[PDB]
Amino acid sequence: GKGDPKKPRGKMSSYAFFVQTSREEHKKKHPDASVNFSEFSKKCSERWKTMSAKEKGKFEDMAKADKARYEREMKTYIPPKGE
Repeated sequence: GKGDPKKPRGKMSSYAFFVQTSREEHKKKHPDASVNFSEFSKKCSERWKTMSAKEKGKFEDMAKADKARYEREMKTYIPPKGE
């Protein structure tokens, strides 16, 4: 219960960006994992912290690009009067 309609969720970091990328790649051979985000990322992490800043570099650029989208989305969010 932490995902309101169209509401952002804190621009992902460079690692998390590589995880969502590892996810799609893991979706190619993990029907039983289901990825409950408590057993998968643990694995991607061991697959990210290993790469070089070069690879994690373009991902740093992506997370940075998302950083701009996060601020650009607030220009249309604004919830109602709480109720």
